[PDB]
Amino acid sequence: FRLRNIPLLSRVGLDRADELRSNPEELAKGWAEAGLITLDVRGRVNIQVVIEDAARIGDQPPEHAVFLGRIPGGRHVWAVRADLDDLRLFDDTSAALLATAMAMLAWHDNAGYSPVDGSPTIPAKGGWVRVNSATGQEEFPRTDPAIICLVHDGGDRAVLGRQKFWPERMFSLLAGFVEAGESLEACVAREVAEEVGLTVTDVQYLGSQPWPFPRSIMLGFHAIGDPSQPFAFNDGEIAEADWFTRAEVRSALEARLMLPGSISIAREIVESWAYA
Amino acid sequence: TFRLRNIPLLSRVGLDRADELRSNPEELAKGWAEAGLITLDVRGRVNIVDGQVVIEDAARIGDQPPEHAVFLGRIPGGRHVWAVRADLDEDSAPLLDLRRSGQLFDDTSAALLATAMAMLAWHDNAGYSPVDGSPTIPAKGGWVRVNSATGQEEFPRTDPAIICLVHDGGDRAVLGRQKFWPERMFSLLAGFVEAGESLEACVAREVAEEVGLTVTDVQYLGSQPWPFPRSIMLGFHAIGDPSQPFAFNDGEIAEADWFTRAEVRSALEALMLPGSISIAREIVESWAYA
Ligand SMILES: [Ca+2]
Ligand SMILES: [Ca+2]
Ligand SMILES: [Ca+2]
Ligand SMILES: [Ca+2]
Ligand SMILES: [Ca+2]
Repeated sequence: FRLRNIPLLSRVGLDRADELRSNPEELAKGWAEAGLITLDVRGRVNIQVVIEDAARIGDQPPEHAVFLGRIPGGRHVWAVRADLDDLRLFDDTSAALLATAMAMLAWHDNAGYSPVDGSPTIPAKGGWVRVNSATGQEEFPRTDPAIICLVHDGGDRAVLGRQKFWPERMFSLLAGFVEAGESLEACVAREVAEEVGLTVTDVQYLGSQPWPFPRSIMLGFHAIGDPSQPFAFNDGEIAEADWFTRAEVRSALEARLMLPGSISIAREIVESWAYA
Repeated sequence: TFRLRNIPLLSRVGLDRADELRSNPEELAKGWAEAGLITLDVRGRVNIVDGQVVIEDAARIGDQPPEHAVFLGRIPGGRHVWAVRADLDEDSAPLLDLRRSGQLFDDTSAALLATAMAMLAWHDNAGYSPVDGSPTIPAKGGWVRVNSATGQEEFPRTDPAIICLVHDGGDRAVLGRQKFWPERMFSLLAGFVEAGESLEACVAREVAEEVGLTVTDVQYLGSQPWPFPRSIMLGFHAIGDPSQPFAFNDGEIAEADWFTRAEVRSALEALMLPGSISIAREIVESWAYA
C-alpha cells in the first residue's frame, strides 16, 4: 500500500530563499516590509498563523530572529521567540512556516554552546547557523531521524502497541531513533525486535513528516511480521501489543481502542493500511 | 521508476548491539576480561586481516572498560566487543579506511567500523552540553553522555542527508559537478535535511537550489550510514522536466546536464564515474541498467 494523503506538516515546500541567508544586506533591506511570526517557549502561536510587521520590534533583524523565507508575492517572513498573552488545523503555508519556526527556534534554545569545546555560539546567516565565539566553527540545526513502523502479516492483520504509561486504550505504531552505523531498514528491524520481539522483513518506506517536538523527522515504514511468532516486551518500552484486523482498525478509526490524531504520520499510515 | 539492485555497502548486516547490556554496568565490567577490542586512529583507520577487522584482547589495555570506550555489542563466543581511539603504528601494518577500502571489508567488519567511527567521532565532538555548556561524561557503554551539572543525557547525532537522481521518466538523468571537483567528475544531487521539512520537500528544495529544476514524484530508494563524520544518506529519485533550463543558484554546482542510460552505463563500465562504496553509485547503476 501507499499513503493516501501527504502527511500534514509535509504538504508544501515554502520558498526558503536560501541564497538570502548569507546576504545580510538583502535581509536588512527586506526587513522594513517583512512579516514576523512569534512563538512562545513551548512553540505555541497566535492563530492561519498571525503574521505581524517585523518593523515593530526594531529597525534591523535581531540576532535571535530566524529568516523563514518568502511567501507568495516575495514578502520576507521571520520568526522570533517572545512572551505571548500547539500544532501537537492550519492552512498548508502556515503549517510549513510553523514547523520551520518551531524546529529552528527550539534548536537555538538548545544550541547556545559548542558541544565540541563549550564556547558560547552566536547566531548568524539569518539564524541558520551558530558560530563558535572562540573558534569560528559553525554549528548547524539538528534533526534526529526516527522511524515509525506498521508491522503487518501481508494480509489483514497489523501490530499496534501501547507504551508503558500511555493511557489504557492508546495504541499506535512502533517507533525509534536511528542509531549511528545503521541503515533505516536495519533500524526498523532492530526497533521492532526491541519493542515487541518480532523479526520483520520487507521493510518498505511510506513517507515522512517533520516532527519538531522538539527535533525529529518521522520516517514512516511498513514491514512483514509473522503472527505465529510470539511477542516479547522485555527489551522495549511496550506494555502490551496485539494483532488487529483491518475491520477492528477501521472501527477504531471511525471512533475503546484509541489511535493517534491525524496530525501524526502514524494515523495516516494506519488509515492507508486499513482502507487498502 | 526502479529499485536498487544491491543493498548499499555499510547497510548489509545489522550488528548484534546487545542494547540491554549498555545500561548494565556490572555485566559490562564482568565481560571485559574476555572482551574483544577494535582500535581506530583519529582518521578512523583500522588494521584488517583477510577482510576482517582485527579484534585484540580488551584486557591488554586495562582491567576495566575505559571511559572513552564504546561498547559495540557481541561477537561469536558470547564475547563483548568494544572500540577505542588510539594512535596506531602506521609503519607496522596497512591502515585501511572505510571510505577508500570499504569494499575489502566483510559485512560485519564494515558495520562494526561504521558504528565505531561514528560513535568515537561523536564523543570527540560532544564533550560539552550544547544547551548550557557544561562538560558531559560518557555513560551506558559510551551510548550517552551525561551533563555533569544537570544530569541531562545527550545522544549520538546522525544528520540525515538526501541524494537524488532526477530523471525524465524515461532514458535521461541529471548529473552535476561541484565547483571544487575535477573535470568530468559528475554525481547525484545531495544535501542535508533542514529543520521543518519532509524528506520529499528536502529533495525538491535541494534540487531547485543546486540546478534550478522543479521536480515531482520524489521516491525513496534506500539508505546508507555515512560516518564522514556523522551522516545517514537517504537515496531518492525524482521526475524533472528537461525543457526547463538549469540555473546554478546556490553556487555549488559548476555544471550539469542530462545523460542517457547508454552514456551512464558506458561511464560506469570505466563523464567519469569511479568505483565507489557510495549509495550514489548504486542509485545510478540501478537506474542505468533498469
Ligand atoms: Ca533559492
Ligand atoms: Ca532495549
Ligand atoms: Ca573474510
Ligand atoms: Ca605511532
Ligand atoms: Ca547541496
